[PDB]
Amino acid sequence: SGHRFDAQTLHSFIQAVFRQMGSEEQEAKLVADHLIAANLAGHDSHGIGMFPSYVRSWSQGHLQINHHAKTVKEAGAAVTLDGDRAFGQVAAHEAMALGIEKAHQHGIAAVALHNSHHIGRIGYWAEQCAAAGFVSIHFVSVVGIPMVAPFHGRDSRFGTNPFCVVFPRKDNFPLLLDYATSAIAFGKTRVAWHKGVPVPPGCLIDVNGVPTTNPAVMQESPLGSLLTFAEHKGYALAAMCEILGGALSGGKTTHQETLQTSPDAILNCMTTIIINPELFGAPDCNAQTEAFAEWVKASPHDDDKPILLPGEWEVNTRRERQKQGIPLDAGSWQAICDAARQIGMPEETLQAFCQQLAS
Amino acid sequence: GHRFDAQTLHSFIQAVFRQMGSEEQEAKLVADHLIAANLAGHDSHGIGMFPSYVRSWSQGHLQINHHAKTVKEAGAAVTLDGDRAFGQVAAHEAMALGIEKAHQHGIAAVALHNSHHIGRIGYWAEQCAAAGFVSIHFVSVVGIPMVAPFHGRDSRFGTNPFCVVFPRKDNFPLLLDYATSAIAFGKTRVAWHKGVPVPPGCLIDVNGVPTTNPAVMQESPLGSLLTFAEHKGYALAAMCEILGGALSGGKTTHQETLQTSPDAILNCMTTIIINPELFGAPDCNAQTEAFAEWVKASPHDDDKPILLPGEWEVNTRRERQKQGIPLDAGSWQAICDAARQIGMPEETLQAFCQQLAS
Ligand SMILES: NC(=O)c1ccc[n+]([C@@H]2O[C@H](COP(=O)([O-])OP(=O)(O)OC[C@H]3O[C@@H](n4cnc5c(N)ncnc54)[C@H](O)[C@@H]3O)[C@@H](O)[C@H]2O)c1
Ligand SMILES: NC(=O)c1ccc[n+]([C@@H]2O[C@H](COP(=O)([O-])OP(=O)(O)OC[C@H]3O[C@@H](n4cnc5c(N)ncnc54)[C@H](O)[C@@H]3O)[C@@H](O)[C@H]2O)c1
Repeated sequence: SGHRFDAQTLHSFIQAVFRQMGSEEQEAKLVADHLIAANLAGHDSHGIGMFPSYVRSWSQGHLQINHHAKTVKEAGAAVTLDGDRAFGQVAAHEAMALGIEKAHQHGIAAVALHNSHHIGRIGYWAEQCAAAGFVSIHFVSVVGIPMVAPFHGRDSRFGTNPFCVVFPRKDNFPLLLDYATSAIAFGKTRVAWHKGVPVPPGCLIDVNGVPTTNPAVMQESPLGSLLTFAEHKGYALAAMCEILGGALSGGKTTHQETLQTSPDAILNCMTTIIINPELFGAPDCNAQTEAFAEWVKASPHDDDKPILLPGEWEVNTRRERQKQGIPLDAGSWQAICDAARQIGMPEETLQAFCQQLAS
Repeated sequence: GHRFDAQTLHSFIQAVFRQMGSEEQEAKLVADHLIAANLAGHDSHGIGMFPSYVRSWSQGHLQINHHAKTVKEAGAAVTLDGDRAFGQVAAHEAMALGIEKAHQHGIAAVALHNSHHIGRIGYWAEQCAAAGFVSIHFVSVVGIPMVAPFHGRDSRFGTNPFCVVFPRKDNFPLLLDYATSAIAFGKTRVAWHKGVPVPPGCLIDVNGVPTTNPAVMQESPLGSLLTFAEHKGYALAAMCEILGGALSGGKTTHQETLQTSPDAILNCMTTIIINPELFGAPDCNAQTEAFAEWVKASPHDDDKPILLPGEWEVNTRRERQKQGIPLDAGSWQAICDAARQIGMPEETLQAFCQQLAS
């Protein structure tokens, strides 16, 4: 028995909860901006539901509040940053701003960010680049929490290592590819497990390497493992993200020495290439893009399942959720409220927010 | 079938292109790329392309003795028109210009539109990696719809490959190179000739119904390839269409741009080339090697060990350099027929066959 929450009011609440944690004003805003945007886009695993986990990471000495990305190298068209375990919502925002400026100066630039706390929905960083008028390409690794098996392997070796590319369009939503290199997102298994239903086949193996559709293998001991998408194809991409993101950013790849001591210590590396599309000799680019968009959607389909462009799913969800509210399941909401209580938000403050959110 | 010595097969291929009309350097460039594809184990893009190239040329698509022309040069980006040259020529010229530009700028891009078939994409990435660079390639196939969008029931775009490479000092490069379709078009051609099913989740028929019958890609009524991993391969195919086809200054697939022949294989490719040394990553080598060993330690069958991206092609090349390139009899017959079609004298062709047989 879930709820629908007004996005503006819920943002106010999320921001208040990070102030209570100790975040200063700008930090709390940056965190709330990213989390609410993930909820609006339909990517709820990276939304307000991350809050209890973030408190745990911080309490355990991993996530550091009120930190900033530090420049460790700047050379030609590339800047390299140490996220210093800051909120990824802070460090990646700082990284994009520096990278976008570098692309203004050089036409094509790169920003590498290692050792940032969880950077959330990667499409959000791409949207910043696209709003400034650039193409961007992002290789992301998750440092030292193995949860995905290599093709041919029977246990976890690397993170869900997302890949993201964006193409900006004048007066339209950007074409946005953004996804994990695993066969299914980790959060999907968490949802399926709570609901008592299986996941699709070809996504999971159990502790012994045997294919399974039971999501309990990702949520209870003995832990199994996620598979990569499309066998060797998702695996090749996950490995390229590990190396271009993890190693090439100046960060850590996953191996014995680098494993996290907690499942809440979620650290990302990201290498981003930012490209001014106007440098190319493509006078007909807009018309060719639009002609293809129209042609691809004319493919025969069920009425309830029209063809989408990359990034259109998020745009449509956002529109629905601005109008109807953000849905939160009752268990996640309880966990959120309980976590807010435990960091010292007074009961009366939480009551007043709940009354505002009931409207 | 047969097993052919790579070096002899190279001489043959080169001579066949001279006979077609290619000048020496073009014939060499075409032979280099085709034999490398066979050595790497990607036979669809190897010597077996020759009959299709002859058909394409005869129909006025592929042009012999053409070159990529620089149509724009702005900052770190160069844009080329391939002029329907052999892709083995146009893309070679594109990589050379792009690598030069990346020497100059640290990070550069080269866009190539309107090139004839550029073959195995990893080959261009290997040139970038050999010069010390990371490269990323978005490729579209112009106006040959073969693959359905996720939720669609017919073909709307090409097999649109994606490629990324990371160079390693004194080692093979980490090389991702694949089509965005669920299965290679070539594999369906093979499974048809051999009369076997393809795996499930790869094909739909003319009415959009799932099938394992490769007949649907080979006879009428034509069905369609699916993308890999549903929306995932579909989103990547669409980004390749746009970043490759549209942004390179080329054409995307839609009604007005459909080819009139299945052999009119024209590629657009947008390549970003990145000097990895610009990043502040003093432990990059060690972190890369540590990951490589760690990922291989995952429990596995002895006969199916874990590979790095690119390792498969490296191993195949070693095996085929030693054992020879295998060619199926039907393909070899098509190659010999195409050689006669472009006027190679019977005695020249026979001389080559005898040298290849021994
Ligand atoms: N920060 C991290 O370490 C981390 C790790 C893994 C995943 N993530 C994030 O989790 C989120 C979800 O990941 P996922 O792998 O579950 O993604 P997903 O399976 O939901 O894929 C979403 C992508 O596919 C597109 N898409 C959806 N439906 C489509 C359709 N019918 N046609 C064409 N395209 C369609 C979307 O527009 C988007 O590009 C992403 O935002 C990702 O960045 C973050
Ligand atoms: N228009 C075009 O020019 C065009 C179109 C489509 C495909 N192609 C080419 O066709 C070729 C084949 O495409 P495909 O989709 O069938 O490729 P594929 O399925 O053979 O995948 C090849 C990729 O996966 C990697 N790989 C293979 N086994 C692996 C393993 N066990 N672990 C990790 N990685 C592994 C390879 O090293 C390579 O990067 C490619 O070279 C592609 O460039 C060209």
